[PDB]
Amino acid sequence: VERIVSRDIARGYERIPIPCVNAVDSEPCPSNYKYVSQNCVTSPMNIDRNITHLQYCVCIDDCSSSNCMCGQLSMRCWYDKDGRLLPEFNMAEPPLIFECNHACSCWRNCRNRVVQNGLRARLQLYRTRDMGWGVRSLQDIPPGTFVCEYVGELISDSEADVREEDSYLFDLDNKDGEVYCIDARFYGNVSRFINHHCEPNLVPVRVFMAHQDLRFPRIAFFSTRLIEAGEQLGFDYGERFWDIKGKLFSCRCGSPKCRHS
Amino acid sequence: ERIVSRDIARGYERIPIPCVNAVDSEPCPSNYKYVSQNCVTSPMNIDRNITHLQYCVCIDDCSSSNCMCGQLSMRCWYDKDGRLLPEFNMAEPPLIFECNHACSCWRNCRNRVVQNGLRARLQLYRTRDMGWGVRSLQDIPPGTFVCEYVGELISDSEADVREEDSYLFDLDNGEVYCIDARFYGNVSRFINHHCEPNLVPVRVFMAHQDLRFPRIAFFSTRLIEAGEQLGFDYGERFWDIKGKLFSCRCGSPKCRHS
Ligand SMILES: COc1cc2c(cc1OCCCN1CCCC1)N=C(C1CCCCC1)CN=C2NC1CCN(C(C)C)CC1
Ligand SMILES: COc1cc2c(cc1OCCCN1CCCC1)N=C(C1CCCCC1)CN=C2NC1CCN(C(C)C)CC1
Ligand SMILES: COc1cc2c(cc1OCCCN1CCCC1)N=C(C1CCCCC1)CN=C2NC1CCN(C(C)C)CC1
Ligand SMILES: COc1cc2c(cc1OCCCN1CCCC1)N=C(C1CCCCC1)CN=C2NC1CCN(C(C)C)CC1
Ligand SMILES: Nc1ncnc2c1ncn2[C@@H]1O[C@H](CSCC[C@H](N)C(=O)O)[C@@H](O)[C@H]1O
Ligand SMILES: Nc1ncnc2c1ncn2[C@@H]1O[C@H](CSCC[C@H](N)C(=O)O)[C@@H](O)[C@H]1O
Ligand SMILES: [Zn+2]
Ligand SMILES: [Zn+2]
Ligand SMILES: [Zn+2]
Ligand SMILES: [Zn+2]
Ligand SMILES: [Zn+2]
Ligand SMILES: [Zn+2]
Ligand SMILES: [Zn+2]
Ligand SMILES: [Zn+2]
Repeated sequence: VERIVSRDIARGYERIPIPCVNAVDSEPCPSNYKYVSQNCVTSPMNIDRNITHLQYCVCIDDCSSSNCMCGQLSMRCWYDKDGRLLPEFNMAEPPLIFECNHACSCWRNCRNRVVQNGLRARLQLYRTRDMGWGVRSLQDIPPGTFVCEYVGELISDSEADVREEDSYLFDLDNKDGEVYCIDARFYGNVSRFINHHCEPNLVPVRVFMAHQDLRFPRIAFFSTRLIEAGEQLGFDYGERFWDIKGKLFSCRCGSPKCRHS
Repeated sequence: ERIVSRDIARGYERIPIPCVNAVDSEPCPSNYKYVSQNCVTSPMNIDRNITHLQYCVCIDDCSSSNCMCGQLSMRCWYDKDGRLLPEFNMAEPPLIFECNHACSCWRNCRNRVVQNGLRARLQLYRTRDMGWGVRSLQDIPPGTFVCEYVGELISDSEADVREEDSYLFDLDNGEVYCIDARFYGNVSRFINHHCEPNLVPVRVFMAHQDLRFPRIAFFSTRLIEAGEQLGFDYGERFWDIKGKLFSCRCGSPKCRHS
C-alpha cells in the first residue's frame, strides 16, 4: 500500500503542493533538513546587488525580438512562447541564461522570464526501492520545460571543505578564481532528493535573474525530453561526485548505458 | 478621465495601477524607475544569516499566544482577514514581526500579511493643488494593508548630500538609514501628506530581522471609501524644512501646516 506521509513538504511555499509517499518501507517523511524555496546563507555572501550594475534591455515589446540585450547576453533568447527551451538549445554544453530583471524596460510578463516564475510542474517525493528518496513527476513534462531549481545554502569552497556530508553539494562554475557551491544538506528544496541518472531527463543550466554576480549563478533544471507521468527525475551528478563516491557504491540508475558501475 | 497609463508598475504588482489626468496636460511620470521592492546602489550589509532569525515552532496557524513571532510583535495584530485589530495603537505603532521561512508554520499562517504584497486597487491621478496623488478605486476596510513605501535604501551620510529630499522616509533608531524613492520607488512615492491621515506607516520585519532596516507598511486607519485620496502624516522634520517654501494644501479644517 502507498502511504501518504506528507501532503506538502514545502508547507505552501511553492505554487503547488509537493506530496511525499512511501510504498516501500516504514520510513516517515524526511525531516532532518529545513525546506526553503529560495537560496539562503549563513555566513555572509556579498552578492553584488547594486541596481546600476545590472545589464538590462530597453525593449518596447515582449522581448521576442533580436534586439533584446538580455537575449544577447544569453547568446539568444532560448524560450519559446510557452517558456520552453528551443530545440536548438545545446543541452550538452548549456550557455548562461540572462533573464530579464527589474531594471529592464519590459513588462513582468515578457518572454525572457521563466525560472523567475517558480516551480510549476506537479512533482512528488517518493521512496525508491534502492536509492533512498527520489522525485517523480505526476504529469507529462514536455521537452525543454523548466522543472525546478537546485536551492540551498550558499557557501564558499573553504566552508565546503570542512563539511562532513558532501552528498548534497552543487558546484557553481565560474571562470574567476573564487568558487562557491550550494549545499542542500541542512537547507534545500525538492531538488535535494533528485537522484543521479547516466541518461538523464534533466539538465542543469546556470541562470541569472535579480542579480548578475557571476560568482553566484542559480541552477535551473530543464527537461531534456518528454518526461512521462510517474517517471523519476534525474540529472548527471558529474565526475567529481563519482570520483569520490565510486569507492563506496556503484551507480544504481539501471540504464543500459550506465557509466558508473 | 484621460487614461495616461494602464499600469505604472508594468505588471510587477498583483493588480495594475493605472494613471489618469483630468486636471492638466502632464503626462505619466517618468523621471524615476518603478521597483516593487526595495533596492540598493551602495551596498547595505543587511544581516541575512538564516540562523540569526527568530522564528516560531507553531504546529497550528500561529493564532495562539505561544507564537514566538507574535510575542516579538507584542501580540499578533492580524485578524483572520489580515486586518489590524481594533486594539492596535495607530498613534504609536509597535514593530510587527511576521513569520518567516525559518518558522515551522505554513506559508498561509495568520501572521503573514505584508509579505503577500499589494492587493488593493489603486490609481495614480493628477490633483489640482499638490501634483500627483494616489486614490483608492475600492472601499478599504479599517486596518487593511494598503502598500509599502519602497525605494532606494541609503545611509544618513548619503541622505545628507542628496539635493532632492522630498521622497525620503526616515528609518529612525547610532547609525540610521532611510528610503529614498526619488530615483527608485513604487506607487507609495506619490502619496501626499494629509493632516487627517487615512494611512499609518508601520515598521515590519519579514525575511530578515536586521533592526537597522525595517520595511514601511501603510495600513488604513479607517474605512477608505472608493475614490478617496490616500494620505499619511509626513511628520515634523519634513514640515520644519518645507514649511519655509510652501503650505499644506490638504484642505482639512484641522490642517496644522497652513
Ligand atoms: C550616474 O549615476 C547613475 C548611473 C546609472 C543609472 C542611473 C544613475 O543615476 C543618475 C542620477 C542623476 N540624477 C538625475 C536627476 C538628478 C540626478 N542607471 C542604471 C539603471 C537604469 C535603468 C533602470 C535601473 C537603473 C544603470 N547604471 C548606470 N550607468 C550605466 C547606464 C548605461 N550605460 C550605457 C553604456 C548603456 C552604462 C552605464
Ligand atoms: C561527493 O560529491 C561531491 C563532493 C564534493 C563536491 C561536489 C560533489 O558533487 C557535486 C555534484 C553532486 N551533487 C549531488 C547533489 C547535487 C549534485 N565539491 C567540492 C568543491 C566544493 C566547493 C566548490 C568547488 C568544488 C569539494 N569536495 C566535495 N566533497 C569533499 C568535501 C570535504 N570533505 C572532507 C574534506 C570533509 C572531503 C570531500
Ligand atoms: C482556526 O484554527 C485552526 C486553523 C488552522 C489550523 C489549525 C487550527 O487549530 C487551532 C486550534 C486547535 N486547537 C487549539 C486547542 C487544541 C487544537 N491548521 C493549519 C496547519 C495545517 C497543516 C498542518 C500544520 C498546521 C492551517 N489551517 C488553519 N487555518 C488557516 C487558514 C488561512 N488563514 C489565513 C488565510 C489567515 C490562517 C488560518
Ligand atoms: C524634506 O523632508 C525631509 C527631509 C529630510 C529627511 C526626511 C524628510 O521627510 C521625511 C518624511 C516625508 N517623507 C516624504 C515622503 C515620505 C515621507 N531626513 C534626513 C535624515 C535621513 C536619515 C537619517 C535621519 C534623518 C536628512 N534630512 C532631510 N533633508 C536634508 C537632506 C540634505 N540636504 C542637503 C541639501 C544638505 C538638506 C536637507
Ligand atoms: N544513481 C545512484 N546510484 C546509487 N545511489 C544514488 C544514485 N543517485 C543518488 N544516490 C544516493 O543519493 C544521494 C544523493 S542525494 C539524493 C537523494 C537521496 N536519494 C536521499 O534519499 O536523500 C547519493 O549520495 C547516493 O547515496
Ligand atoms: N499636503 C500637501 N500640501 C502641499 N504639497 C504636498 C502635500 N503633500 C505632498 N505634497 C507635495 O508632494 C511632495 C511629496 S512627494 C508626493 C508626490 C508628489 N505630489 C508628486 O507629484 O510627485 C511634497 O514635497 C510636496 O511638494
Ligand atoms: Zn528585452
Ligand atoms: Zn531584459
Ligand atoms: Zn523582458
Ligand atoms: Zn548509472
Ligand atoms: Zn507561529
Ligand atoms: Zn506563522
Ligand atoms: Zn513564525
Ligand atoms: Zn494639512
